[PDB]
Amino acid sequence: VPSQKTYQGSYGFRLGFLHSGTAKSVTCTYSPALNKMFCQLAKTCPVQLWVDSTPPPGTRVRAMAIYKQSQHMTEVVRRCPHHERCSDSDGLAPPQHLIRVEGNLRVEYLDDRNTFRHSVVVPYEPPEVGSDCTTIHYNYMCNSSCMGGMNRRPILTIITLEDSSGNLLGRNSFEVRVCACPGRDRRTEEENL
Amino acid sequence: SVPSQKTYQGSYGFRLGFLHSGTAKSVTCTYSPALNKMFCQLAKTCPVQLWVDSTPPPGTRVRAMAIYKQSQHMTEVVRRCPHHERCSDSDGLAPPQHLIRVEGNLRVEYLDDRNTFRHSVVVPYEPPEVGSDCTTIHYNYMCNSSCMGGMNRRPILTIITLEDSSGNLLGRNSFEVRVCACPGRDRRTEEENL
Ligand SMILES: O=C(O)/C=C1\SC(=O)NC1=O
Ligand SMILES: [Zn+2]
Ligand SMILES: [Zn+2]
Repeated sequence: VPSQKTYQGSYGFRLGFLHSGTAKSVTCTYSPALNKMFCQLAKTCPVQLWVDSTPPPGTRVRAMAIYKQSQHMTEVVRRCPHHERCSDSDGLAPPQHLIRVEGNLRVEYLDDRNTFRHSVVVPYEPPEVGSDCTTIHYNYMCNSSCMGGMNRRPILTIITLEDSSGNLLGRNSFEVRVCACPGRDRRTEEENL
Repeated sequence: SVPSQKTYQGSYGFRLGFLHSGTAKSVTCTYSPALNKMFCQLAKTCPVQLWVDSTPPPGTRVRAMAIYKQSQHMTEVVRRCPHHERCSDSDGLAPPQHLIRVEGNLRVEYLDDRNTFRHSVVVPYEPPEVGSDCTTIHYNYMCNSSCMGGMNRRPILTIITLEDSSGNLLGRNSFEVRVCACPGRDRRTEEENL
């Protein structure tokens, strides 16, 4: 099982999210209380990288999904047979991969040769001049409710900062529900608190 | 074997809807929300609504299949009685043995499962028509619930499955059906017992 241990490391690495609220219109919304992203199938999911100091040249940013529950943790998170077969290809992402990056031609996809785990990795870019974080646009290409895939099992996304050799510089994670109405679903889930 | 009747809204938030038709003597098809049961007349239009949270892709298909509701009858294939099988009511498309037809759709496809021998009818999924928030399929039930040598008063379920162009299951819903002479009266009577 991949480690989900939070690690700010030398560069003070943590994640940020847009403060989007729970209006019906929202495409993507993050719950601080639940540490949970609510997002729509194949829609922009902004994830912010915050550092106290610039990581070195060739630093990379990897995203990987795991099942949150102990009893499912060893099962590779992948798209359902249906979504794997859909003609929704961007010409870059493998059809089995849940997590894509949109708007980055330097994106790289891995099928791990030992663990069979899927991940997507981009070069780390510092913030645009006058900005305090780096934004990556993730797309989740299966719904949480898909039979043959996640089938309502909650997942975590693990974001790792690595050097050009793959050495760990930093790690953070958040729960993800891919759903039709993130706004309503977030508000409903926070009601139970 | 027995086809699954387990409700599955799945990726597209798939639910069934029915017209709020009431129980006047003139109604040909009326649904009881309390019983989740359709009452309809032999060979008459039965609107079944498909509700989705998101539009399934092109090539999506919608399948209807009848199974007996009671455990002791579940393994028996639901088919028309000898009399109705021999009625000259053919539309050129539906096999004469099939209980469930679709009317007004030249893209309708009928299956005799080579392994289970189960009957099903499938149509292309189309997005909701103008003035509607759902997709309506017009089903016809071609044998009465009371028919001796067929269902013979045994209650049936219709299972509606949403599948992609490759036959992957996207969603499943079901409802009980009674095919009868006076659906309105029979709905009132069966709701009285609540
Ligand atoms: O046409 C026939 O000879 C038999 C049929 S047609 C129909 O709907 N009901 C009947 O008893
Ligand atoms: Zn899926
Ligand atoms: Zn009959």
